[PDB]
Amino acid sequence: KTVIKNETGTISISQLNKNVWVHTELVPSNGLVLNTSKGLVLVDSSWDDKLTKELIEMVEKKFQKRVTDVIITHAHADRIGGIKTLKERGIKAHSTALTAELAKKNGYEEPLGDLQTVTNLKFGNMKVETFYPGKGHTEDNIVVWLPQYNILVGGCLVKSTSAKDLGNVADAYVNEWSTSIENVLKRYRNINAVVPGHGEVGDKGLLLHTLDLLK
Ligand SMILES: [Co+2]
Ligand SMILES: [Co+2]
Repeated sequence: KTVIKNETGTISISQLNKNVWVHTELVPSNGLVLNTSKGLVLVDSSWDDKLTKELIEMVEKKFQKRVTDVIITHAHADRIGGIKTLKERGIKAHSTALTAELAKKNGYEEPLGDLQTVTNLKFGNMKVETFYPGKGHTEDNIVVWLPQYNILVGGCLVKSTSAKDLGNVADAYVNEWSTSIENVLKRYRNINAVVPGHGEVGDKGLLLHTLDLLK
Protein backbone atom coordinates (compact mmCIF):
# COMPACT_ATOMS: atom_id res chain seq x y z
CA LYS A 1 0.00 0.00 0.00
CA THR A 2 1.48 3.37 -1.20
CA VAL A 3 1.68 6.13 1.51
CA ILE A 4 2.10 9.85 0.79
CA LYS A 5 2.71 12.67 3.23
CA ASN A 6 2.28 16.41 3.38
CA GLU A 7 5.64 18.21 3.91
CA THR A 8 5.23 18.28 7.73
CA GLY A 9 3.85 14.75 8.61
CA THR A 10 0.63 16.28 9.89
CA ILE A 11 -1.35 14.70 6.90
CA SER A 12 -0.89 11.27 5.41
CA ILE A 13 -2.80 9.28 2.78
CA SER A 14 -2.54 5.53 2.33
CA GLN A 15 -3.94 3.60 -0.59
CA LEU A 16 -6.51 0.75 0.03
CA ASN A 17 -7.28 0.16 -3.68
CA LYS A 18 -7.28 1.86 -7.14
CA ASN A 19 -9.96 4.36 -5.98
CA VAL A 20 -10.00 4.39 -2.14
CA TRP A 21 -7.50 5.98 0.17
CA VAL A 22 -7.44 6.51 3.89
CA HIS A 23 -6.58 10.03 5.12
CA THR A 24 -4.97 10.54 8.52
CA GLU A 25 -4.32 13.86 10.39
CA LEU A 26 -2.82 14.98 13.78
CA VAL A 27 -4.06 12.73 18.31
CA PRO A 28 -4.55 10.89 14.96
CA SER A 29 -7.85 10.79 13.08
CA ASN A 30 -8.91 8.87 9.93
CA GLY A 31 -11.30 9.39 6.99
CA LEU A 32 -11.47 8.28 3.35
CA VAL A 33 -10.65 9.83 0.06
CA LEU A 34 -12.73 8.37 -2.80
CA ASN A 35 -11.26 8.96 -6.29
CA THR A 36 -14.34 8.99 -8.50
CA SER A 37 -15.00 9.77 -12.17
CA LYS A 38 -16.96 12.90 -11.11
CA GLY A 39 -14.54 14.28 -8.48
CA LEU A 40 -13.11 13.48 -5.10
CA VAL A 41 -15.43 12.57 -2.24
CA LEU A 42 -14.22 12.57 1.37
CA VAL A 43 -15.59 10.57 4.22
CA ASP A 44 -14.94 13.06 6.99
CA SER A 45 -12.79 16.13 6.80
CA SER A 46 -10.42 17.15 9.70
CA TRP A 47 -9.98 18.73 13.16
CA ASP A 48 -10.08 22.31 12.02
CA ASP A 49 -10.16 24.53 8.99
CA LYS A 50 -6.33 24.70 8.67
CA LEU A 51 -5.91 20.89 8.27
CA THR A 52 -9.07 20.59 6.15
CA LYS A 53 -7.71 23.16 3.62
CA GLU A 54 -4.33 21.28 3.57
CA LEU A 55 -6.10 17.92 3.03
CA ILE A 56 -8.23 19.26 0.19
CA GLU A 57 -5.26 20.92 -1.50
CA MET A 58 -3.07 17.82 -1.26
CA VAL A 59 -5.69 15.55 -2.76
CA GLU A 60 -6.82 17.96 -5.51
CA LYS A 61 -3.23 18.34 -6.66
CA LYS A 62 -2.40 14.66 -6.57
CA PHE A 63 -5.56 13.31 -8.16
CA GLN A 64 -6.11 16.25 -10.55
CA LYS A 65 -9.78 16.67 -9.75
CA ARG A 66 -11.83 18.76 -7.30
CA VAL A 67 -13.27 17.67 -3.95
CA THR A 68 -17.02 17.86 -4.57
CA ASP A 69 -18.60 16.26 -1.48
CA VAL A 70 -17.84 15.27 2.09
CA ILE A 71 -19.76 12.88 4.38
CA ILE A 72 -19.65 14.02 7.99
CA THR A 73 -20.02 11.03 10.36
CA HIS A 74 -20.86 12.91 13.57
CA ALA A 75 -20.95 16.45 14.99
CA HIS A 76 -17.85 16.49 17.17
CA ALA A 77 -15.04 18.94 16.44
CA ASP A 78 -12.69 16.21 14.90
CA ARG A 79 -15.32 15.47 12.24
CA ILE A 80 -17.20 18.82 11.77
CA GLY A 81 -14.26 21.15 12.36
CA GLY A 82 -13.53 22.02 8.73
CA ILE A 83 -17.18 22.84 7.91
CA LYS A 84 -16.51 26.52 7.32
CA THR A 85 -13.95 25.65 4.68
CA LEU A 86 -16.32 23.20 2.97
CA LYS A 87 -19.16 25.73 2.86
CA GLU A 88 -17.06 28.62 1.55
CA ARG A 89 -15.52 26.45 -1.23
CA GLY A 90 -18.87 25.10 -2.39
CA ILE A 91 -18.12 21.50 -1.19
CA LYS A 92 -21.35 19.68 -0.36
CA ALA A 93 -21.30 18.59 3.28
CA HIS A 94 -23.64 15.62 3.77
CA SER A 95 -24.97 14.58 7.20
CA THR A 96 -28.04 13.27 8.98
CA ALA A 97 -30.51 15.84 10.24
CA LEU A 98 -29.44 15.00 13.80
CA THR A 99 -25.81 15.63 12.99
CA ALA A 100 -26.79 18.98 11.51
CA GLU A 101 -28.82 20.04 14.46
CA LEU A 102 -26.11 19.05 16.93
CA ALA A 103 -23.65 21.00 14.80
CA LYS A 104 -25.92 24.13 14.98
CA LYS A 105 -26.52 23.69 18.70
CA ASN A 106 -22.69 23.59 19.24
CA GLY A 107 -21.94 26.75 17.13
CA TYR A 108 -20.84 25.19 13.86
CA GLU A 109 -22.09 25.97 10.42
CA GLU A 110 -24.58 23.37 9.31
CA PRO A 111 -24.11 20.44 6.98
CA LEU A 112 -26.99 19.45 4.69
CA GLY A 113 -28.98 17.13 6.94
CA ASP A 114 -29.81 15.06 3.85
CA LEU A 115 -28.86 11.57 5.02
CA GLN A 116 -31.56 9.25 6.26
CA THR A 117 -31.16 6.02 8.30
CA VAL A 118 -30.08 4.32 5.09
CA THR A 119 -28.95 6.47 2.20
CA ASN A 120 -27.53 5.32 -1.08
CA LEU A 121 -25.35 7.76 -3.03
CA LYS A 122 -23.53 7.37 -6.38
CA PHE A 123 -20.61 9.55 -7.28
CA GLY A 124 -19.82 8.73 -10.88
CA ASN A 125 -18.98 5.06 -10.72
CA MET A 126 -18.53 4.98 -6.86
CA LYS A 127 -21.43 3.66 -4.73
CA VAL A 128 -21.65 4.81 -1.12
CA GLU A 129 -24.16 3.74 1.52
CA THR A 130 -24.54 5.64 4.76
CA PHE A 131 -26.11 3.86 7.76
CA TYR A 132 -27.24 5.16 11.15
CA PRO A 133 -27.03 2.11 13.42
CA GLY A 134 -28.10 3.77 16.62
CA LYS A 135 -26.39 5.65 19.47
CA GLY A 136 -22.89 4.78 20.56
CA HIS A 137 -19.77 7.01 20.67
CA THR A 138 -22.29 9.81 20.15
CA GLU A 139 -26.05 10.07 19.63
CA ASP A 140 -25.65 10.75 15.92
CA ASN A 141 -22.74 8.56 14.76
CA ILE A 142 -23.07 7.01 11.34
CA VAL A 143 -21.06 4.45 9.39
CA VAL A 144 -20.22 4.47 5.71
CA TRP A 145 -20.12 1.38 3.49
CA LEU A 146 -18.58 0.96 0.02
CA PRO A 147 -20.52 -2.03 -1.43
CA GLN A 148 -18.08 -2.42 -4.41
CA TYR A 149 -15.18 -3.15 -2.00
CA ASN A 150 -16.92 -4.31 1.22
CA ILE A 151 -15.11 -1.57 3.07
CA LEU A 152 -16.69 -0.15 6.22
CA VAL A 153 -15.82 3.29 7.62
CA GLY A 154 -16.58 2.83 11.27
CA GLY A 155 -15.69 6.28 12.58
CA CYS A 156 -15.52 6.75 16.31
CA LEU A 157 -18.21 4.11 16.77
CA VAL A 158 -15.36 1.61 16.09
CA LYS A 159 -12.19 1.38 18.14
CA SER A 160 -8.82 0.29 16.80
CA THR A 161 -6.88 -2.69 18.28
CA SER A 162 -4.51 -0.21 19.90
CA ALA A 163 -7.42 1.40 21.77
CA LYS A 164 -7.57 -0.06 25.29
CA ASP A 165 -10.56 1.90 26.46
CA LEU A 166 -13.58 3.77 25.01
CA GLY A 167 -11.99 7.24 25.05
CA ASN A 168 -14.28 10.25 25.43
CA VAL A 169 -17.65 9.07 26.77
CA ALA A 170 -19.15 12.42 27.78
CA ASP A 171 -21.40 12.30 24.78
CA ALA A 172 -21.71 8.49 24.52
CA TYR A 173 -24.46 5.94 25.13
CA VAL A 174 -22.57 2.99 26.53
CA ASN A 175 -25.72 0.79 27.01
CA GLU A 176 -26.81 1.29 23.41
CA TRP A 177 -23.38 1.21 21.77
CA SER A 178 -23.29 -2.62 21.82
CA THR A 179 -26.70 -2.88 20.04
CA SER A 180 -25.49 -0.32 17.51
CA ILE A 181 -22.37 -2.39 16.77
CA GLU A 182 -24.57 -5.47 16.46
CA ASN A 183 -26.71 -3.55 13.98
CA VAL A 184 -23.66 -2.94 11.81
CA LEU A 185 -22.59 -6.64 12.06
CA LYS A 186 -26.15 -7.74 11.03
CA ARG A 187 -26.25 -5.34 8.08
CA TYR A 188 -22.70 -6.11 6.79
CA ARG A 189 -22.03 -9.79 7.20
CA ASN A 190 -18.98 -9.94 4.84
CA ILE A 191 -16.46 -7.14 5.54
CA ASN A 192 -13.03 -6.79 3.88
CA ALA A 193 -11.62 -3.80 5.74
CA VAL A 194 -12.90 -1.69 8.65
CA VAL A 195 -11.49 1.84 9.00
CA PRO A 196 -11.74 2.98 12.66
CA GLY A 197 -12.13 6.65 13.64
CA HIS A 198 -8.63 6.61 15.05
CA GLY A 199 -5.84 4.08 14.58
CA GLU A 200 -4.90 1.32 12.18
CA VAL A 201 -7.18 -0.25 9.58
CA GLY A 202 -8.55 -3.72 10.52
CA ASP A 203 -11.48 -6.04 9.76
CA LYS A 204 -14.60 -7.26 11.59
CA GLY A 205 -12.33 -7.95 14.54
CA LEU A 206 -12.41 -4.23 15.37
CA LEU A 207 -16.19 -4.44 15.90
CA LEU A 208 -15.67 -7.46 18.19
CA HIS A 209 -12.94 -5.42 20.03
CA THR A 210 -15.38 -2.55 20.55
CA LEU A 211 -17.94 -4.96 21.98
CA ASP A 212 -15.38 -6.17 24.48
CA LEU A 213 -14.38 -2.64 25.48
CA LEU A 214 -18.08 -2.05 26.31
CA LYS A 215 -18.27 -4.85 28.89
CO1 LIG B 1 -16.54 12.08 18.56
CO1 LIG C 1 -13.39 10.63 17.16
